[PDB]
Amino acid sequence: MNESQIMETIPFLHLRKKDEFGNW
Amino acid sequence: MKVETIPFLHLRKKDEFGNWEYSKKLTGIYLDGLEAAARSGLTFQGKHALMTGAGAGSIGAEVLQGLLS
Repeated sequence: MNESQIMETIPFLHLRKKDEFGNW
Repeated sequence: MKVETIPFLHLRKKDEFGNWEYSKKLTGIYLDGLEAAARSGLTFQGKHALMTGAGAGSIGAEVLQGLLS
């Protein structure tokens, strides 16, 4: 909801899934 | 290394990873004018605007009267 206040690797080839907040 | 809420009406900004995340900075600067409007109003003097879809009884219809005032 607010990443701004709060705050190895990624494949090259990866799948994704959707968040409650439709995010891949 | 406090309860908070989201403003029903907020702007956003894009992350490095093109994400539209809630930006209080903007949501503020907007909502502020949005309030300033409800108070002392808001002028469009001198402005020219084109509007399509301003049918009778539509959102456009209202926005029209807006700019017309």
